[PDB]
Amino acid sequence: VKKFPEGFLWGVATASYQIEGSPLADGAGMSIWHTFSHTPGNVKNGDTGDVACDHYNRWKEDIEIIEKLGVKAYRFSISWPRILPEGTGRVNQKGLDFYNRIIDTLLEKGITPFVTIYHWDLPFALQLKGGWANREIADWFAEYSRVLFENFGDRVKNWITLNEPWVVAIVGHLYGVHAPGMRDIYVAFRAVHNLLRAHARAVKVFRETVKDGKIGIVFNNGYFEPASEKIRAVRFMHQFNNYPLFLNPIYRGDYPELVLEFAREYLPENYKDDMSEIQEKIDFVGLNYYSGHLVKFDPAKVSFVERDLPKTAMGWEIVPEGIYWILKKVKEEYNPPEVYITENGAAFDDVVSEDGRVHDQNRIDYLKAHIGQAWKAIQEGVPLKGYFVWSLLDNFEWAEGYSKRFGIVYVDYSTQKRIVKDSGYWYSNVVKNNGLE
Ligand SMILES: O=C(O)Cc1c[n+]2c([nH]1)[C@H](O)[C@@H](O)[C@H](O)[C@H]2CO
Repeated sequence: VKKFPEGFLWGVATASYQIEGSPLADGAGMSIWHTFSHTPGNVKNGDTGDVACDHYNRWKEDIEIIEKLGVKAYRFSISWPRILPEGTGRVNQKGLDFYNRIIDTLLEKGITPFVTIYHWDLPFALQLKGGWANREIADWFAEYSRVLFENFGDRVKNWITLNEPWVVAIVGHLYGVHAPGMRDIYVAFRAVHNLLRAHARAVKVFRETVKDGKIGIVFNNGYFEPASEKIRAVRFMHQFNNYPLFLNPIYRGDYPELVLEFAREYLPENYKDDMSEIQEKIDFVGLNYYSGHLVKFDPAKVSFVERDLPKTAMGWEIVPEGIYWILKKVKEEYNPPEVYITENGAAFDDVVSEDGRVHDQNRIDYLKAHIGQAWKAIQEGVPLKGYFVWSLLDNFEWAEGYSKRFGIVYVDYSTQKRIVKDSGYWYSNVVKNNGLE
């Protein structure tokens, strides 16, 4: 058997825009994902988050699913423009009420809330003022975070400032594939820097407002392996695409060496002036992990090399040892006091069989392998306190729309029916047993 530490936090994760629907209900302002998805050409099939999983109405049912599965923690995000419709200034009580009911329900049912303050749904009003490109967002984000802390910090004790600031900056402002859909490398690196400044300011406010409780930050990570033994390209991909881009500032007070080699000219001229503030002490690091990649130098002087490995419906290579590597590596490089796996999961072409069940053995095999590697990292000293499956529900998968299903629960979008998949049932047994057998 593979048993986890006593009180290890087994969880599931979601994000507001991906599951809620009703983006403009009850006085909410538009987000940048509302306007981006309503722009033709940006999202597969013209899909939007207008309805999604209708969690805005079905939240109680969904939480009852978490309870019934015996899952111990729920990672969810708060929609900034539901709380402050113009981004700063006015606070919307109906937006607070929505999350208040979720928080109280979770606590009543003995489920630990983990709140992501920002999972990509920036208020549109702030994007008109440059969004993450504007230095003033450190102030706007701090004011937003302070409202959440004042309203919920009595009950919610586990907070995450940002989900995947690399994705927000680079996919949103360089690749242009995510909101706000820009392609400018100078803007993208100023977003990187302002995301760090905003994170640190929010942590600073947290220490002033919520006497009890812990705050951290979540990074996307890939497992990069070299295509040959000629290695530096892997080095750069790790430092740029993984936690070091942000953790080197936080722990060491500067960007990683190979990031500066690539991107110095794109960063603000006096960016180091902000570094002492960026070193604000954090309580844990959240790592998201899904895929491994074979990488070679290619005259960012990096290209991916396709491997003949099992892949998910995203085309992502399944490399379970990657989750072990990233956990070992984070300890070795920055030694954070606590780590969580804040997302791990897979998209497959799920079908409801004639027997009414969703037989996703492929997803079971994926989760089991990665949970096994996480267990290993714990045996070797990594202070992993929890593990969150992405996602509770099939949902709006950003620019892929509804075409990619990551849930351990199937959603029939025609009826909003939830069908617990085989992977959901399997996971519930893992949680009940506190591990694998
Ligand atoms: O970017 C990565 O490699 C890691 C990643 C996967 N995912 C995420 N990050 C986001 O946090 C989620 O909102 C997505 O739904 C999910 C699946 O794509």
